[PDB]
Amino acid sequence: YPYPKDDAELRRRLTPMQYEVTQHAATEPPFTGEYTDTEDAGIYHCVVCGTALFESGAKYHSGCGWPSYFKPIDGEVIDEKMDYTHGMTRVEVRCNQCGAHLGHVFEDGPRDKTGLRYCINSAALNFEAKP
Amino acid sequence: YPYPKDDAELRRRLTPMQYEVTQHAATEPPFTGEYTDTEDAGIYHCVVCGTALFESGAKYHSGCGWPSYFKPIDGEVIDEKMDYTHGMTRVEVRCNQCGAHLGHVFEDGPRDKTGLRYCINSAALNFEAKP
Ligand SMILES: [Zn+2]
Ligand SMILES: [Zn+2]
Repeated sequence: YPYPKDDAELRRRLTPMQYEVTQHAATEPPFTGEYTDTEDAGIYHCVVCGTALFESGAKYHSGCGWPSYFKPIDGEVIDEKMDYTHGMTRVEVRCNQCGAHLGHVFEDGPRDKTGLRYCINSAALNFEAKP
Repeated sequence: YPYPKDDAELRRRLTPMQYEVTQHAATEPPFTGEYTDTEDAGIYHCVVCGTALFESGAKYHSGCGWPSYFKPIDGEVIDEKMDYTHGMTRVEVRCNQCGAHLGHVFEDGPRDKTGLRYCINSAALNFEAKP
């Protein structure tokens, strides 16, 4: 990952939730994240490295309990990796710039669009409003 | 449970984490809770109903990532229920007065005491200092 890892800096700058989610692949509980129901126009950036990851225009109502997007801003900003943790097989999504754990992607997204549900922890993101 | 249920009031008074943990059996991520490492003398109360649940004297450093106690204040204050969720069989611990989800109890606690680890979400509790 291009963005250099500096653990000391992250621990100083990130909240415990942000750090655990992004660095230890923790999962914020459903219906507790800041951006779960956000509908404002803008861009969701990696909380770690600031790379733009998701646009408000791709955010949709999934009812799953986390921010949910049907596509990232482009095919380059996300890295996918199989995840066999927690007695499940899933596809983890990471920031391709810095490697931050973001969430998971599922094949139960909008059938009228991409069919994909990018299920992202709020604590992995920071929102830049664009009114 | 005797303590009368008002979801609307809870939604207003509790933070989303406290609400989802106690009412929907969410689990705070490990290493994110406020009280995980707390050593101060005092009493941990149910965040929902205020019942005294655990004493600082029964709190110990388990290293598991959540507040851990080897016994509650007395046996009467906790209800236990088998929990078959999340692909595991565990013993849920609830507040006996209001039914709040608190956490789980495991049999890997200090053998020089109860041998039990009551593993409790910080977000289910509110600490009262008795210094
Ligand atoms: Zn990043
Ligand atoms: Zn209670």
